[PDB]
Amino acid sequence: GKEWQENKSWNAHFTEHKSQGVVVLWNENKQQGFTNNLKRANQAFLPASTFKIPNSLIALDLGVVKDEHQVFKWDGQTRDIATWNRDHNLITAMKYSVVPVYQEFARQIGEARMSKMLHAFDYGNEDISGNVDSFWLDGGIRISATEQISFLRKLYHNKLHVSERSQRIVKQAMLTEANGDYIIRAKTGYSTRIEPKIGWWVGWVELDDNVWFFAMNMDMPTSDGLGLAQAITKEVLKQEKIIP
Amino acid sequence: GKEWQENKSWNAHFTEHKSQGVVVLWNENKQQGFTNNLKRANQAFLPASTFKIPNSLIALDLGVVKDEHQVFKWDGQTRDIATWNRDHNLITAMKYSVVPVYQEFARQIGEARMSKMLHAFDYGNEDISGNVDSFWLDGGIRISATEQISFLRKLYHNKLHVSERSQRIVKQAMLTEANGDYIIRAKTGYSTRIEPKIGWWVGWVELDDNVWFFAMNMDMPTSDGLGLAQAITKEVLKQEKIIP
Ligand SMILES: [Br-]
Ligand SMILES: [Br-]
Repeated sequence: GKEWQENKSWNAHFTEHKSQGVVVLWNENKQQGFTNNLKRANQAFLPASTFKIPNSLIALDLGVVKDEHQVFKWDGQTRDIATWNRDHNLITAMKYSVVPVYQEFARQIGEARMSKMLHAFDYGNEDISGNVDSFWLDGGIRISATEQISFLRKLYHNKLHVSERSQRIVKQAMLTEANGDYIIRAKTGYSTRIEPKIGWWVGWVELDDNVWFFAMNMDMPTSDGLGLAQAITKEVLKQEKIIP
Repeated sequence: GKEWQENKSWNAHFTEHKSQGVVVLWNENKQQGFTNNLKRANQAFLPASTFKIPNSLIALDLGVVKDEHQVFKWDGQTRDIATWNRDHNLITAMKYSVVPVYQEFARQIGEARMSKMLHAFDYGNEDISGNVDSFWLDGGIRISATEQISFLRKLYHNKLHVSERSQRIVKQAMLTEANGDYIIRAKTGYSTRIEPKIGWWVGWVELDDNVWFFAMNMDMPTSDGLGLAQAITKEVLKQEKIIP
């Protein structure tokens, strides 16, 4: 069959949740892509907290993060997300999307190494313009759903230009769901500082005999629907019989 | 601060399921152990498929298994477990407890290296007497629930005398269940070749801020009740408020 196939029926899952957006799927065995919107699949947005994936990789590879157990002490500044107001390691910082910990990583990485690593990763537009500690939230960096899939496929295969160890640790930190039928490794992101306000969910589904990569973004008028990126993606995964 | 405490109230979970056995828990932060039966906690049994944990480690460290993607082709001999009659990698061989794949690993490891590795691991009675490809089913090797916990704690901390990489890959292969509340890395086993017939479940529960190691075995006259090992462990984890 064709390399990319458009399936507009997935739009019903967006419409149900009063949104619009794109889901991109990649069948690794068959080397075939599926999307409800070919053009939005290639439209580039701020990555927001999906940037915690490359940020983690670079921080581990440079020794800014020694391992997934190293504690990053709360700076003692009360923020609006309760789970951020405590000590974190890489596992909990990824799980609760703890921006302050990743802002500290970014400052220690520095502009020069951050720029060189994103170039080596071929990551989105590779543009870190703005604050070294906020550019993925309100700076110049842009990435499309298809570019997220290209990056994730390299991570899955340990083909990024960082140690095998760095890639294994980040894939561990990405763990979201597992049962006897499937494993999901993924990262949410909510781009709310600059229009258009969007939610991301990017990662993959590990089956016994295949991997399905996914990258989705949706218009997100308010953070009321934080759970929606996952709920919409799962409706598409269920329709395509990837998960029960 | 007491090291080992007996909690016979867990026996209600065994009685409810018309069963007998032992659950051993270890609170990693507090360095405290809990069990419904101090004597049975320290009684040694054949490890059966719980042996796939050290077997995997040794196979990876010696290069018998290159990585978790390497395919082990079905030998084309029809066996009575449908999931065994197909190709496997380390992930699926662990998940479906595919004995024939691990018997082939054991043959390539050989007696001398298997013996040396189990001594280095301080694994159970370290006795491989019998056939190098079946000793964990009907040879000399024996391990207690408390000995399972001692071995698993070393694996968790990457303290076994094999590469960090080997230990990370086996911990990935052990992934059983994950959600927003906990991660379970574990391995089942069913010892049938010598009395008493027992089911095992050994591993750990990863929380945000703690790890609970567990090792349980139960009398298992038929494979009808294999699912009880997990159900009983979870009733104990719930009673102790480790998981919802
Ligand atoms: Br590694
Ligand atoms: Br994992």
